[PDB]
Amino acid sequence: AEKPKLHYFNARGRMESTRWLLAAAGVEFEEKFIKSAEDLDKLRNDGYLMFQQVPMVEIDGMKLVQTRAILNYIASKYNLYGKDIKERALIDMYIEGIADLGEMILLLPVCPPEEKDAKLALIKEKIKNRYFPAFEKVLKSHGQDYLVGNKLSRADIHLVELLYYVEELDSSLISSFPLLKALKTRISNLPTVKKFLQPGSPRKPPMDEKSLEEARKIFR
Amino acid sequence: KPKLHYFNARGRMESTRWLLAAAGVEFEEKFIKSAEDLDKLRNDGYLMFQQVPMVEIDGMKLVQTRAILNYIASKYNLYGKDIKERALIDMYIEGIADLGEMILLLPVCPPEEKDAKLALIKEKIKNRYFPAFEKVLKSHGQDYLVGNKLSRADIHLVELLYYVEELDSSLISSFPLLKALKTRISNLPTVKKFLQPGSPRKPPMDEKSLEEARKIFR
Ligand SMILES: N[C@@H](CCC(=O)N[C@@H](CS[C@H](CC=O)c1ccccc1)C(=O)NCC(=O)O)C(=O)O
Ligand SMILES: N[C@@H](CCC(=O)N[C@@H](CS[C@H](CC=O)c1ccccc1)C(=O)NCC(=O)O)C(=O)O
Repeated sequence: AEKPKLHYFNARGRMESTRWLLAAAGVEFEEKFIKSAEDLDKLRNDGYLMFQQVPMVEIDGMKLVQTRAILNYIASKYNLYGKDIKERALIDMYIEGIADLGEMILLLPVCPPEEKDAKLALIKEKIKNRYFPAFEKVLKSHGQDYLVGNKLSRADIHLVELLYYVEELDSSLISSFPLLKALKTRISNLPTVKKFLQPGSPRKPPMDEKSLEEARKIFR
Repeated sequence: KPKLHYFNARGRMESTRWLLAAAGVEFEEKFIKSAEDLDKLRNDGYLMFQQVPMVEIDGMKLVQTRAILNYIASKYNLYGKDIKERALIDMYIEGIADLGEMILLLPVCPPEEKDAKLALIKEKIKNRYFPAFEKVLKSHGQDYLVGNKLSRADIHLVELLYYVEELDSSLISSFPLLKALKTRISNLPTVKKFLQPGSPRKPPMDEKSLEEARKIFR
């Protein structure tokens, strides 16, 4: 059979959460890197992109576009999306808050430097007073190793990935949240995630301007 | 019965109203009128992220639009029949939500950006989103987007067609199969009742309602 093909460019961007999720499932995948605006145009003209956008993922006979369609399919296929509809609602509620915070962080580099540290200061405030207490409260509520159902789920994977990006932005932001610290350690120590965290994995670095201008030339 | 917590406007709650109505589910709305009433919900712990939309359903206090919709869609069997059908649906509705998001945020755009944003919305409507969804319908020829059966993808898409009509009734004119889907879904019994006067369906957001919103969300 065929292992899934990730079509993006060589950066975190909107593909990284899927890299984390497939790796944590222990699924091997290939990446076909888009290197120019002409590579993007070839995927368009070939009819591979429903909305002429990437992320695109070739899996199980489909060409899935949209971040949330790809992740939902992968999370369901590998039993990381809860056991029932109610657990799914909890998972979805949790991960969509994570998506909201992950979005602000993702779009820090290509905001006008006129507003960067105004935006960054509000990202930091929402972390300390809104998102980090919300999840710490969830972990305190049940005292189990995983956010939902006492079983590893996509919520745990998505949250811990964001914990890493929060650490990159301000390492002190986690310090008053002991249960988030512990989750971060336990999840990072799962053999699949620990491999993915070790060098030479498909995990991607933070975006420098070198790759920000590459993304500028590919997406115009 | 489900209890919808939002303010008296479309906002991020309308697509839930549409989806519940199409599934023939009666609901109550608890309208927020002040920032005071929003803080009542927050301090009472009802909002996980201190935000609405929030829906009381089946014992839970679900915030996040997509958590609400995904749960209602599965409960009332509008999420397809397997995860490959849910993946087609998800790919479709996320395109819809991308365009819907642009339209939802037009009135709150900075006034100097509004001419450009509206032009862009129309360009993507005409060249990206409507051709994408017409090609789906032309590809299998069926009356519904997925599985030859009604699903949330049809409901979300038709809802968005009404917002495109309000913005520019010419935009759908070159897309015959979208037109026919709009009328077919409009004439489904539960949807036809929702579209009629006096339903919970909300109007476009005028000036008064928009500054009601800013006061509530400080
Ligand atoms: N809802 C969808 C959205 C899909 C989407 O916006 N894809 C984009 C590339 S990501 C972006 C590009 C940089 O400027 C970036 C890359 C790095 C950092 C920040 C942003 C794209 O393909 N743009 C082409 C076009 O819109 O025509 C989904 O979640 O999948
Ligand atoms: N990801 C989440 C987001 C939830 C979300 O952003 N809720 C907001 C109200 S909607 C917005 C408010 C107007 O300024 C509006 C309403 C009408 C028109 C345009 C914008 C809220 O509660 N804001 C309080 C706060 O953030 O402190 C979800 O999709 O569910």
